[PDB]
Order: sequence, then structure tokens, then C-alpha cells
Amino acid sequence: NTGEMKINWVSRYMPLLNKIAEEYSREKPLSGFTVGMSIHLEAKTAYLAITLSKLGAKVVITGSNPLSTQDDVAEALRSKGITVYARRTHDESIYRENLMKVLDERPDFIIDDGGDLTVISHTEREEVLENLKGVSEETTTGVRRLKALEETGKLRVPVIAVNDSKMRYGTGQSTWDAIMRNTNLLVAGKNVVVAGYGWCGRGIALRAAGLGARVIVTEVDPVKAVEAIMDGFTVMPMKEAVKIADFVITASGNTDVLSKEDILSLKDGAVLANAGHFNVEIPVRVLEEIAVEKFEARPNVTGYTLENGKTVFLLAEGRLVNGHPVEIMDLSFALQIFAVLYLLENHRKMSPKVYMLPDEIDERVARMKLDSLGVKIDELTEKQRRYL
Amino acid sequence: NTGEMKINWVSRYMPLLNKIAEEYSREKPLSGFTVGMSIHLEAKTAYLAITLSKLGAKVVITGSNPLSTQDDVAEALRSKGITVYARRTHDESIYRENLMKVLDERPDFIIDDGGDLTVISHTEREEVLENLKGVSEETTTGVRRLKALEETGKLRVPVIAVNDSKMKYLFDNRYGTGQSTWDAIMRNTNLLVAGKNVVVAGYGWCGRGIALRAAGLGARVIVTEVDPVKAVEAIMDGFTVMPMKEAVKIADFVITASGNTDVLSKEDILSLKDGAVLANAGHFNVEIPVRVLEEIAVEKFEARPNVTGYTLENGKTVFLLAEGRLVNLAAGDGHPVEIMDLSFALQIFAVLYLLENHRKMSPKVYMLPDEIDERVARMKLDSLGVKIDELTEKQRRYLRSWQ
Amino acid sequence: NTGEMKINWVSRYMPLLNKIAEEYSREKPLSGFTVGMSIHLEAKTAYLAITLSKLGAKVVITGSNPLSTQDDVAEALRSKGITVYARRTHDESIYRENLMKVLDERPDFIIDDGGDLTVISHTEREEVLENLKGVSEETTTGVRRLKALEETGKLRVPVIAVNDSKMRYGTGQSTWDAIMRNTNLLVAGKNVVVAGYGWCGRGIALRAAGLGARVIVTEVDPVKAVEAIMDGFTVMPMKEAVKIADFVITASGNTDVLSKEDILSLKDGAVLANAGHFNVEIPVRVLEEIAVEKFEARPNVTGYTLENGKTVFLLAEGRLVNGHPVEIMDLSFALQIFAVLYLLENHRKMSPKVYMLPDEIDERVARMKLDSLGVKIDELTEKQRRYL
Amino acid sequence: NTGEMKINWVSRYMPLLNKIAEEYSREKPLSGFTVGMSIHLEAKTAYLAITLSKLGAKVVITGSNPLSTQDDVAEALRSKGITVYARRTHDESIYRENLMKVLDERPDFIIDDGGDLTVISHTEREEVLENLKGVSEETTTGVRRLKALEETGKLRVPVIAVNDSKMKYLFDNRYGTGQSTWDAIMRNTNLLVAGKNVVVAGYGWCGRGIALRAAGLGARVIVTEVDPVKAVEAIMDGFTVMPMKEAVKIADFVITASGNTDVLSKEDILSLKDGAVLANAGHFNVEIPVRVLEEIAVEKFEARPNVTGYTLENGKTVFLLAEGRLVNLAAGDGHPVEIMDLSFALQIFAVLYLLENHRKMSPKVYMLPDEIDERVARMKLDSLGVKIDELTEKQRRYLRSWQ
Ligand SMILES: NC(=O)C1=CN([C@@H]2O[C@H](COP(=O)(O)OP(=O)(O)OC[C@H]3O[C@@H](n4cnc5c(N)ncnc54)[C@H](O)[C@@H]3O)[C@@H](O)[C@H]2O)C=CC1
Ligand SMILES: NC(=O)C1=CN([C@@H]2O[C@H](COP(=O)(O)OP(=O)(O)OC[C@H]3O[C@@H](n4cnc5c(N)ncnc54)[C@H](O)[C@@H]3O)[C@@H](O)[C@H]2O)C=CC1
Ligand SMILES: Nc1ncnc2c1ncn2[C@@H]1O[C@H](CO)[C@@H](O)[C@H]1O
Ligand SMILES: Nc1ncnc2c1ncn2[C@@H]1O[C@H](CO)[C@@H](O)[C@H]1O
Ligand SMILES: [Cl-]
Ligand SMILES: [Cl-]
Ligand SMILES: [Cl-]
Ligand SMILES: [Cl-]
Repeated sequence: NTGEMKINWVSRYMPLLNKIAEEYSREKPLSGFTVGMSIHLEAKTAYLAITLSKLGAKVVITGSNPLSTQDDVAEALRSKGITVYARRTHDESIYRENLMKVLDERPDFIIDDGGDLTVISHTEREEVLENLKGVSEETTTGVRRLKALEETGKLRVPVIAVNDSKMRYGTGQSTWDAIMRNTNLLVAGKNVVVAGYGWCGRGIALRAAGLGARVIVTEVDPVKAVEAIMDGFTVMPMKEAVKIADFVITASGNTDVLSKEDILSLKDGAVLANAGHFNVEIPVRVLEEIAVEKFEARPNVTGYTLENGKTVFLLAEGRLVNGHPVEIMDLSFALQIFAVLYLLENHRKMSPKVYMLPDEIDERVARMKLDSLGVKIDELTEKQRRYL
Repeated sequence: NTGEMKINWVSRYMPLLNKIAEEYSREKPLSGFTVGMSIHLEAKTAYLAITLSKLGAKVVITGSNPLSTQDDVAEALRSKGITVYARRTHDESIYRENLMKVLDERPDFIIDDGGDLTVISHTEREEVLENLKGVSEETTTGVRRLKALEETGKLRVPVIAVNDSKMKYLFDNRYGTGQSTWDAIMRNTNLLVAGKNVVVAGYGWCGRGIALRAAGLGARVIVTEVDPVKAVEAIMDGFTVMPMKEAVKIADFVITASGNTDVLSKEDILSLKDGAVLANAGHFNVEIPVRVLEEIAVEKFEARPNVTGYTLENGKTVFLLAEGRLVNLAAGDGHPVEIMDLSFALQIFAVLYLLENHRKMSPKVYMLPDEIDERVARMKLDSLGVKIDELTEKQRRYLRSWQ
Repeated sequence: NTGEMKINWVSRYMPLLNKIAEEYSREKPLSGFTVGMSIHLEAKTAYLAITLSKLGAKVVITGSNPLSTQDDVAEALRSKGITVYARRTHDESIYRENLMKVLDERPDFIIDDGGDLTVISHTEREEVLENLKGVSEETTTGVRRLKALEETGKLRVPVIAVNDSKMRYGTGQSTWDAIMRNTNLLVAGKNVVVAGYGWCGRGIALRAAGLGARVIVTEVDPVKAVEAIMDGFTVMPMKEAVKIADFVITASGNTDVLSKEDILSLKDGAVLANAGHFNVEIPVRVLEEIAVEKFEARPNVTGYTLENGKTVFLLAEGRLVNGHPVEIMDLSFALQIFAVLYLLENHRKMSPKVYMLPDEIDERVARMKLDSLGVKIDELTEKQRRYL
Repeated sequence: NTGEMKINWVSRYMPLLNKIAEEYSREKPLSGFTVGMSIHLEAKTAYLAITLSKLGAKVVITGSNPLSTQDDVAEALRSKGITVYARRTHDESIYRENLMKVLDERPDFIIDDGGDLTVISHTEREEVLENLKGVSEETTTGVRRLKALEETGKLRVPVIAVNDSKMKYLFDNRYGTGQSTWDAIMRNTNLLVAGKNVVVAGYGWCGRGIALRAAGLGARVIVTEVDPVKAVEAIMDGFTVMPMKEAVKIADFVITASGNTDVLSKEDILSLKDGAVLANAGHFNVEIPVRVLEEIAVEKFEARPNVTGYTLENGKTVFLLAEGRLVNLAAGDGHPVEIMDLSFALQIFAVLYLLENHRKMSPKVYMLPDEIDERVARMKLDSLGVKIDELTEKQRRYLRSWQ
């Protein structure tokens, strides 16, 4: 079975979930409990569900899945007694109905996505609050929403912010890897303009220089501009920089980092990419307004042909240009399972507030990972403990 | 349209090929000549074929495409009068038949891939040697094979080894062969590279790129070698060097980049950890001994697309990517556009040098003429708007003197 | 004159002090004021004194100077009407007497070193507090002492912490530059052990790997150990690591990072260096105790020959292994002059507390530096200000 | 004692030279031969002389030491029976006389510095050519000068160019010549490099190291060149390339690393900014035209130790380091110990190859024999305890075949 084969592949490479099953699948700490989940359904998340089931949980899952591609995985989970509501979830009203179906099962613990199950539970499905004991939230958007819910005084259950989004060549390595993958263009020997020289922009500039680019930085803060100069970059106004730029990367946290005049000064073939959080830095609406032709040049690359006859290329529709390997999801899933187990053990002692993941869980998972790698480390002596 | 769009993208970023067309497309120096090619077919190589055609050549191509893709690019080439045989080339006998199809056109010049067409011309299709005036070869495997023909006195045409180029040392191959190799591995496996033991067999241009990229991804890299100079290089790059027999004991990934045969033995294979992943970046599929895997395995199964599981007599299962064939070219991003533009420029000028000089050349493998490297470097500078200094007469006499 | 020539050299390359003189030497804002200074006396600090004099100040300086090497600079300052007490300052009681001599001049503003003039003014020389209007303190030790003085409720004058100690290949670049300079040894192809993987240790490890070393990390924190593994380093206990180490660099903030057994396992010729703040990390006393012979191998390198016949080398007597260029001191001096001018203008409105250098001064100096380099930067639009 | 302590330090970290002594000091292959040397004298080069003496050679040395230092090292060598003439060599006529002193000893082999001794032997001291059996030359300037003797038919002894070595490309020269050059500049000037415009003339081994180190220190680097290949390399490294005439207009530092003459013209000099700092890293002091500075300057003065101010007709003052002589060797840290150990090993084996083979060699400049690079790489691996793989017979036949 293709679904079973997908799961078998990931099962080979999720050592922490395998260790958690070895340690807890006889005790079955979640026997008699239901765990409701909203997650993107694929073999890796399936294995999290399977692991929770080995620990005794009744697992009920909604998959946010706009294609049919992982239906084989859904069907394999259903064969293992796990309840899966994932078909037709391209429609928004069906995703919400599937969330309602998870809540129909009166979950004891929720592994949420974006806070969706939890917010519904507090607003339209309050009857589930009786049985709901705790929520684990791994998404940054979810933790924000549940903190905002706390701040209104409406949160009724403990929430753990699993808070594992924190994750060699610095912060700019991922950005340039994505730019290279999406364009297949050389960075060496090119003029790269970086707008903003905070931690993000500096990383992007340093990596570009390591790839062999000549780097120009734009800034509005004189202190930051001096820093860029002392790192060996050229600083000049954007109006000048766009005239020679092969790449322009916005890292400013600002709006309209390029004007209409700036765009009309770009070289034919210039590549634009945003490394900030929102699509306002490169004014996509301005490109759409002034272009005489818009086309898909490559996957994730949009060409805009301008009134001056030149074409410029925008990566990823102006969104953050920079979906994880099996072992990384194994680590994230281990932290999430331990969060649910912590809530199981301690929820009666916890307030209806958002807690940061207890540091003990980070240390337990790290130790388990070292153990699975065969790595040994040092231990503090008595003299060293007395010193610290 | 999709084929044409792919070619349109690369055309915008191939300034040397575009300058070559500007300089020679009116003169048509290759008018009345056929250029035979063996390539991995994709937009960049299509642009090389297009440029040769603009110079007047009849261009006939076979694509080593076991991937079974780029048909759109093939159709775009066909609409421009370029003959392309790339379909079904996963089957080795179909790739060979397509080589024979190229030779049926009696090429005047060959731009080869690994010496494939040239070796056949010397061993099975000797009738084509009459008309064949010169070969351009870019790969280390091809140059080795053609040097082996020379050394035994069987080579009958002049060959220019373009891989000699001074500008090979220009680019850092970690974001050519390295990045494309690791992207392919990551796509086929979805496995983490960070914190893994990665073994690279061979520390030449290809293997060093693969090793540096793996270290960049957070792997601990172990290098195997037979050349002590190369092994010292690996050490000085910060890697561990040891014999394969030891390296296999701890390897999570083993990547072959040697150009040799049987870089793993049966005994090496039986020492691999359960779940080890094996991949080849060399020309031929004999580096990892696929036949040995097939022979000793208790069970064989397809684990996922492009991943074959082999369960061994010791109970362990090892995974082979892409049937031991070269892993990194199927996505069409083996090297950056501008790097291929440079490489292709050198190749075009090698062909033009053979056109001009072949009557004067022996049936030997020649290093790329230095004049070609300098031509292409100058055209690159000009395309960037860069000016440099010129020696004075005083300086020229100083350099020719002993003080 | 050799003193005059030293000053002339630095004068050519201190563009911010030259600009400050151009802007203020007609106004003479410090005319009628005395500025007392304790500083290491050399051509660069002389030029700060000269600049303050051009601004009208009577300048009275004590030099902490244990050699006679800058006596020519002292004599050139005296020729310009600046009062200098720097001879024989190798003796500690003479340094203190020279500080007393500065305080005899009843300074209006002090540019202190280590808080020495200020603490004396508050404890033994309280009569100077009448006329003392403000203190500028650039040293980290000085700011600590004056903050501690504040915390006892005994500080009587405003103090500005000039707070410019904040200063391409990361934090490890300076460390390795120093190790290379002091040993003349190759780093490529060596085994480097880094003890601790906080920001300091990580920087040192990353730079070592960039130099071509094979890097081993030791740690006591499993979370940090995992980080080092995912950066591509080998993690093992120090007891194992010392057996193969060519270099051992301590970056732990701990004591006795190497034991006696660890030291006796080092290879003949191993090099040890501390990148932490205190000389407890590598137990220098233990090396001194167990060595059969101690010698100076090279400047800044001590050899210890052990009972096992092997010799190991310690850099910089176990102190932080990693004194600035003219233009860097120009920047520091500009911030200090502006701190004194800020105190001049505002001291009547300030409490007797330690203030951080006002951000306006950082921005003014940065802008002056950009201006002197001919660099132009961008300016926020109205839309951008409204967005932020 | 201080001299001996300096030598004791380097001896601990020169494993190849120590292994050479272990292997050949009992046999004494150089017994009855004199080896003449021109070196910058310091502990590392002293260890090379010591090692040659352990092999039986009579060693006679002149030190290019314009610095006026390492007398302690000279005295240590004298106590070991090695003849050293290094004092007062700031004066060019004294350095030349010391070269003549080496030639007075009728060396059988010369280890040269820039071809100095060999060129004199051919031009002024031809009587020594009878006994001279071979020359080893490590520098690009030396090889050029000796090639110029060959090309005019004036060379009379075989020369091995050790700079050909495969292992030059091993090390990254930013922490050899680069770091030592910038340390010297920083010592002589106390000026900031970060945020400055640095111009490097020449992008070979020396200049690329200087440029990369400057970029590492935070400089904006501009490269000048006459070779288009080298200029493209500089571009691909992230540097700006332009003609010197333009580069001088914005330069804070100009560093010459060309091996040529008159890399600045009078017109270039008159375009420099007030306060520009000029330094040379080439062999000879003609790269920066010191005589032109001396001729056109309105005033000349010593600004600080090792720094000459020249005030020009345009009112601007420019500063020259070390009288335009090579700036980076005076501190004795030109390269790391282990790098010089490698280089010296190659040189010793070059001498031993000449001892064995000179009767069979033409009076030509030869590339370093590949066998020597492989010997030294293997000894390096052995010293590190590294083992590598050996080719099988199947593999050897595969590599000699054309498939
Ligand atoms: N995948 C791709 O994109 C590309 C593939 N290639 C192919 O990759 C192969 C390697 O090419 P290059 O790096 O240019 O060759 P190279 O000759 O520069 O390096 C190959 C290295 O393998 C070493 N080696 C040979 N047999 C070995 C063994 N049994 N164990 C360990 N090391 C061994 C050699 O000593 C040599 O240093 C060739 O087949 C070449 O055609 C090359 C370039 C592109
Ligand atoms: N300071 C030191 O520690 C060392 C000094 N040297 C010396 O440095 C010099 C350079 O040596 P390498 O880098 O090995 O030589 P190289 O031949 O590799 O590079 C010199 C470069 O200078 C370029 N060039 C020549 N004339 C030029 C001009 N007028 N303007 C700009 N570029 C020009 C050439 O095209 C070449 O690329 C030689 O004199 C050599 O003996 C080399 C090694 C050590
Ligand atoms: N319009 C802009 N252009 C360039 N840099 C900017 C702009 N707006 C903000 N920044 C800078 O971006 C960095 C990250 O917010 C800050 O250092 C800030 O000064
Ligand atoms: N004895 C030690 N050995 C190694 N790392 C240590 C030791 N003591 C503290 N550290 C680590 O050093 C880093 C900086 O304090 C921290 O990550 C801490 O865990
Ligand atoms: Cl590891
Ligand atoms: Cl990388
Ligand atoms: Cl700059
Ligand atoms: Cl550097």
C-alpha cells in the first residue's frame, strides 16, 4: 500500500518517536483520553498520530489538505483505528466542518494549528470546555491568538506554547539557498543590494559576500550604515543602488522600500526578493499598476515588463522568500508529545494561561537525541556547581 | 509555450552565448557542418544548440534523460530545426540507439558527454571517422576514456579537453555540483543532512563541491581517496580522511564522485548501517556496484520514488538513489546559468578552433588552448563593463629580462 | 621633535576630532572650564587632550604609563599648555599622587579611567565635589564601579557611561587572529577543541572550521550539545577530546574546564587558550603545580613540561587571548567629547546617577562619520513614518 | 639562548623536516656537497639549513634581512657550523657582496630567493657554473628570471621550479602572505583597514591572499590586473576591478603584488588622495617607483619608523612603507610553521632529485616532478596517522580502458 510505504519510510528515521513508543507504549498514559489534532496530513504527521495511539490515545485528526495527494496516508491511518477528516479540505467551509467533527469527539487534549480548534471551543463550542484539559500549540500564529484570548480574560484551559520555531553561515544562508534554487542564477560576481542592516539584512549581506557578490547596503539609520561600511560594504541611497543592482533584497520591516522611480531605474533582468514578514516592502501593487505585462517566468518567479521596455523579476510574489526534514519533525513532535504528557500530569495545577514549554522538556528531548546519536557530554563537578 | 519559456529564461542570462551569436551569426562559420552532441537535455544545453545553429551548424543531439523529462524543451528545439532524440533514454539500449542516430548523421564535430559518441565512433561506427574533424570533451570521465584511446594508438581525431580550463578554478563547485547533489538527495529522501555522517569518495572537482556543501548543511564529512595530494587537500579543508572500509561503518550517506568502478566492495556494503543512503555523482553507474547489490540482496523493493531498498543477508536494509545513476541533473539545476554560459562559450570556441585548425592537429587529446580561456575571460569582462590595464613596452621587456 | 611627529601622524587620521575642532574651536564652549583626565598617554589620547584645549578647556592629565616610551608625547603636550603628570607612573603610589594632582586643579568635568578620579573625589577629596559638574566614563570597569557607588547612595555628580565597548567572520575572528599571531601555527588540518557552545564558543568553533580545522565541542548542556552537532561539529567529553587536540580553547565561563588527568592526556605540543573573562577556566595553578619545568617559549606563550615528558603551551598566561587603530579611537574620542559637552549643557537638569550615553550622540557621531566618508543614505518618507 | 629558543619552537612543529632527518641523516646523501642559499633569515629558514646539514651538506647562506634582525638565529646557526651572512643587508651593495660570498664557496646546489644567486652566477660569476649542478627556485619572480635566461639560451644548469607544486593550491594564502602583509601595515601605520578602499595590483597567489585578508578586515577591495582570467577571478571573489588610473583616485591603501615594474606611473601618483599609504609585497623594490617619488617630491621626511612621507607638487602627501621593499617578512611570520615545513620538504626533495638526476637533465626550467608532490603528501598523511585507499587491479585496468 502506497500510504503504508510512506509511513514505513518516515518510521525508519524518527528515532525520538520510536524511543517514546518504546518507553511509554506498555504504560499507555493516554489510554482513556482523546487527542484532537489539526495538522497538515502527510506521512510525518501521521507518525505523530500513530505514536500518540501507541501511547493509548484515541486520536481524531483534521487535515488542512487542499490537494488529494496524501489520501493514501489518510486511508492507512484509518486502518490503524485513527479517525481522519481530511478529504475535500480545499473548501474553507469543509475545513471548518472537519474542525467541528474533531470537537464532536470531546477531546481531552488538543494539538492545535493556528489556535483554530481552541478558539472555536471558546466561542461556538463551549460544551467541549468541560472535558478539555489542555492545549499544545506549536505555531507562532496560534500562540499569538491564544495569548490574545488570554489577554481578554476568556481563556479557560492551560496552553503550552511549544515554542520550537527557534532553528553555519548565519541567517542569510537559507535566504540565498532559496534565491539560487528558484532562479538558477549565479550570485558570484553580481551586484547585490540589501535594504536594511539589522540582524536579517546583515546576515543576507554577509552570505552574499561569501558567495562572491559585491554588496551594497541601503539604510536610514546612520549607526547601521556605519556598521555596514565597517563590514566592508558600500552604502548609498536606494535611488543610486538600483541602477547597478542584479539582485535587490529587502530586509527593512518597512513599506515601499522601492518607489516607482526606483523600479524604472532597475536593469533589465533584475531580481527582487523580500526577506521581511509582509508583502509591503517591495510594492507589489505598484509593480502590478505600472507593468505593461505580467507573466510567470519560472515557478515562484513573476516577470513584470515595464513601460521602459525592461523586465524585472519578483520572487515568491514578494513574500518571505525563505516543510522540514524527517528528523527535524521528529524533534518537534517529541517536544509536542511531551507537552501533551506534561498537561496530562499537571493540568489540575495549571492556570488557564499560555505557558512557555517547560525547560525540562527541552533538556529531556535534547538528551534523548544525544543518546540516539551515541553522544556523550560532560557533567559539572561539585567545585564547578559551587563556582556557578 | 512552456518549453519556449524555459529557454527564454536562460537566454536572458547567457550573455557570452548571446555575444557569440551577435559576433558570428551573420558570417555563419559553421554553415555546411554538422555538430553532433550528447548532453543532458534542458534549457541551458538547448541554448548551446540554438547558438550553434545561429552560427550555421546542423545540430543533432541525444539527451541522456533517464528522468523522462524536458519534452517541452525538445519540442521547442524541433520547431527551430534542431534534431533531438531524448525520449525513453532511461533504457540504456535506447540511449545507445540514440547515439547511433547521431552518428548516422556523420557529424563533422562532436560535443561529447563522457566520451560516449567518440568512443562508439572508434569502436563500432568507424565509418564516421572519415568525416569527423574534431571532438570537444568537458568531463573528466570523457577525457580519461579518450586519453585511453590515444595511449593505445586507437584515437583517430583531435580532441580538445575543455575541462583543462583555467576558469574551472574560478567557480566554487559547492553551489554547482554540491548544491544540486544535496537538493536531489533531500528531494528523494526528505532526510536531514545536519548532524549526519557523510562520506564522499573522491575529492576532485565534483567530490570537493559535494563535501563542502554537506559541511555547509551541518554534516560531519569524511573523505575517501586514492591520491595522497587530494587527501591532504581534504584534511586542510577540515574533513576527516580514512579508508572506505572504516568510513562505511559510520556513514549515514555515501556519495561516490570518483569516475572509477567498484568504489564500494561487497564487504564495504555488508558493513553499512541499517538505513544508510547511497548515491552516485559520477558519469557511469558502476561506482556503486549496483549488480553486487542486486546479487547479494535477500529482498529488493521500491521504498519511495527514486529510492530502492536492498535488504541484505545481515538483516540490514540499505537505500540506493536513482539506480546508482548520476543523481543531480534531473531538476535541470546542475550549475547556475552564467556558469554554463562560460562553459558553453569555451566549447563553442573549441569547436571553432577545431574548424580552423584540425588539418594541422594530431589525433591526440589537447589541453584547451590558452587563447580560448583568455578570449572568453575578456568577453566576460566586456559584458560586465570592466576595463583592466595593458602592459607597457617597458613592462613587457622587464618581464622578458633577468634583472 | 619626535613627540610632535607622533601627534602629527595621528592628526592626519582623526577626521572626527578635526571636524569637532572646525565646528567648536571659535565658540570655545569649554573656555573657563577645567577637564581632568586619567588615560593611557600616547599620541592618540594626546590628540583628544589637544582637541579639548582647542575647545577652550584647561586640560590636566594623569597618564597610567609604566614605561618612559611616550615621554616625548608628554613633552609636546606641555609645550601646548596642557598639564601632564605621567613620569614614574610604574609606581602605584605615584599614579595615585598624580590623580591627587589632577584633583588639586578642581576639575569641572572628568574623563575617568576605571572610575579612579571619581571614587577618590567621593571618598578622600570631597572638596572637589563642589566644582565637579559631570563625569564621562568609557571603561567597563569604571562604569561598574560608578554604578556600585550609585547603588550605595553615595554618588554626588551625573555620570555618562560612554558605553562604546560594543565593537565579518563573527566573534571568533579576533580570537583566531590572536592565536595565529602569537603561535605562527597553522589552524587548517588541526584538531581544535572548543569548551562551551554559547555565543563565544560557537563563534570560535565556526571560525576554526572556516580556517580548515576539524572542530570538537565539549559541553555540559544537552541543548547546546545538540546545536553543535547540527552545526557539523563532533561532541564528546573533554577526557576524550584532549587525546587528539592540537588546540584547546575554553569558552565556558566556568572553573577547571581541564583537570589534572585531562592535562596529562594532552599531546606533546598542544596549545591552550582561554576566551573567557577569568583565568580559572584553564587551571593555571594546576599547570604550575604539576609541571616539572616552566619556560617562556615565545612572547605570550608559556611552555609547561609535565611529569610524562610532554610539553604543553599556554597563551597569554590563561587570560582572554583576544590598543586600537587611529580611526577607531577617533570615533571613541568623538563620543567622549560629546558626552562632556552634553554634561556641560545639561548637568543642572541631571540627577547624581549613571546615565547611558544619549542615543542622539551615537547618531550625531555616526552621521559625522558618514559625512567624512562622503556617504549618503536614505531618509524615511511620510508614508513610511506613518507605517512604523 | 634566544636564538636557540626560536629554533626550538619551530622544530617542534616541522614534522616533515624532522622525518626527512630521521630517514636520511644516517645515510648523509649530501655529504661532500655544498648547498648555497639566499633566504630571509629567521627560525623557519634556519631549520631548513639545519636539516640540510643533518643530511651532510655544507650550508652557506645569505640573508635578505633589511630589517636588521635575527642575529640571535644567525649565531645559533654559526654554533652548528652553518655559515650565515645576514648583517647590514639593508644596504643593497652589502646584500650583493653576501651573494658573492656564497658563490665564493662554489655551491653544488643553490636554493635561491628570486633567482638572485643563479642570475649572478650566469652574468658575473660564470666560473661557478662548472661546479653548480642544480638550482631549486620557489618564487614566481625567480622562475620568471630563470625562464628568461633559458629563453635567450643563457641558462647553463637545470632548475626546478618548486612553485609549480600541486600543494600551492592546498593552503589559502590569506593567512600567509595576506595576514602577514596586513599585520605589517597595521604595525607601521596604526591605521584602520575596515571601511577603507584598498587597491591590490596583481591577483596571483600573493595578491589574492592580500585582497581576501583585506576584505576579511572589512575593507572595500579593488583589484588591478593585466590578465583577463585573473580579473574575472577577482570579480567572482566579490571584488571590483578597474584600471589603476581610476583606482588610485579613491585608494586609501595601494598594495603592489605583481612581480612587475612601475605599477604606478607618475600620473597615477599625482592622482592619489592626500594621506594614501603605499606598500609593496613583490620581490623587487621597483613595483612602486621609489625613484619617481624621490624625483617628483617637493619634500621628503620620515613620518614614523618605516614610513616615508613624500609631499608632491599638488600639495598632497603620500606615504611609502619600508622604502617600497617587501613589507611582510620582517616579523618572521610570513607563513605558518607547518606550511613552511611543507614548502621546505618539497625543496629538500628537489635538491635530492637534482643530486640523483642532474647528469640526465637539460639546462632548462623544469616543473616540480609530480613524484615529489606525492612523496611529500604521503609523508604528511603518515605524520597525521591518516590512511587512504589503494587502487585494485580491476580499478587500474578500468582507468586505462575506454569502456
Ligand atoms: N554529477 C555531475 O554533475 C558531474 C559529474 N562529473 C563526473 O564525476 C566524476 C568525477 O569527476 P571530477 O571530480 O572532475 O574528477 P577528478 O579526476 O577531478 O576527481 C576524481 C577523484 O576521485 C579519486 N578517486 C579515484 N578512484 C577512487 C577510489 N577508488 N576511491 C576514492 N577516490 C578515488 C581520484 O584520486 C580523484 O581525485 C567523473 O565521472 C566526472 O565525469 C563531473 C562533473 C559534473
Ligand atoms: N611578500 C611575500 O611574502 C611573497 C612575495 N612574492 C612575490 O610577489 C610577486 C607576485 O607573486 P605571485 O602572486 O606568485 O605571482 P603571479 O604571477 O601568480 O601573480 C602576479 C600577477 O600580477 C599580474 N600583473 C602583472 N603585471 C601587472 C600590472 N602591471 N598591473 C596589474 N597586475 C599585474 C599578473 O597578471 C599576475 O596575475 C613576485 O615578485 C613574487 O616573487 C610571492 C610570494 C611570497
Ligand atoms: N526604508 C528603509 N531603507 C533601508 N533600511 C531601512 C528602511 N526602513 C528601515 N530600515 C532599516 O532596516 C533595519 C531593520 O528594521 C533597521 O536597521 C532600519 O534602520
Ligand atoms: N565545564 C564545562 N565544559 C563545557 N561547557 C561548559 C562547561 N561549563 C559551562 N559550559 C557551557 O559554556 C557555555 C557558556 O557559559 C554554556 O553553554 C555552558 O553550558
Ligand atoms: Cl555527527
Ligand atoms: Cl556552503
Ligand atoms: Cl568603503
Ligand atoms: Cl579572512
